[PDB]
Amino acid sequence: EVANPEHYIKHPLQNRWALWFFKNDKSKTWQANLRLISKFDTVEDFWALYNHIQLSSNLMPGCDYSLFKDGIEPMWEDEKNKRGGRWLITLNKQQRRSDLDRFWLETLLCLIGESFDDYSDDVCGAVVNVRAKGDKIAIWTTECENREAVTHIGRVYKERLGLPPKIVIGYQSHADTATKSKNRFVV
Ligand SMILES: Nc1nc2c(c(=O)[nH]1)[n+](CCOc1ccc(Cl)cc1)cn2[C@@H]1O[C@H](COP(=O)(O)O)[C@@H](O)[C@H]1O
Repeated sequence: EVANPEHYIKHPLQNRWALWFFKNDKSKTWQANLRLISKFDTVEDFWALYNHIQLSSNLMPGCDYSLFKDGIEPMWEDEKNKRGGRWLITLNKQQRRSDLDRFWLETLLCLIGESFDDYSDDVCGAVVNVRAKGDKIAIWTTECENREAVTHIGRVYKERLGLPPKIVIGYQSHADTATKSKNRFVV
């Protein structure tokens, strides 16, 4: 005697996600600048958020977005990131105009739609940095010594983003980033 779910239920996502924002303030500690915007666990709710926030290309330089699974904080020191690393896409000044927004939207959809299939549990999140010197986008994974997981994710990422074979992307452990400056893997 009941209604048909398809007609009126929001479409759940595999995971709940947290969207964070960062504004540089020089007088403050790094960690103090990282504020949580909101969380969502449906398709409908993702788009309400995406649709009401500024596109990455219109942020002041020194601002960032990040999307992490609920319960994983967007920093190396989190339990689920500390042994991890990221696949880094360094864009140039010209690509802010032509790729920044589409690569980030693509990255958002890779996360929420679990595009990494059997390895979607190694994915922690992603970070788009808006920077005068070059914009960066990266996907964070949980364990940098899981060769098969890491490289699979890289290969799917590169392909979902449409990057040609001649553009090489690197994977670096957060441990190295935190204490040096070195690619563990390329793709
Ligand atoms: N303790 C500590 N510090 C960090 C961390 C960290 O995870 N844990 N992250 C990495 C996380 O970034 C985020 C930025 C914006 C958001 Cl929405 C979420 C994460 C950067 N930092 C600090 O930023 C500096 C410049 O960073 P980058 O050139 O990479 O921008 C970096 O050298 C370091 O001092």
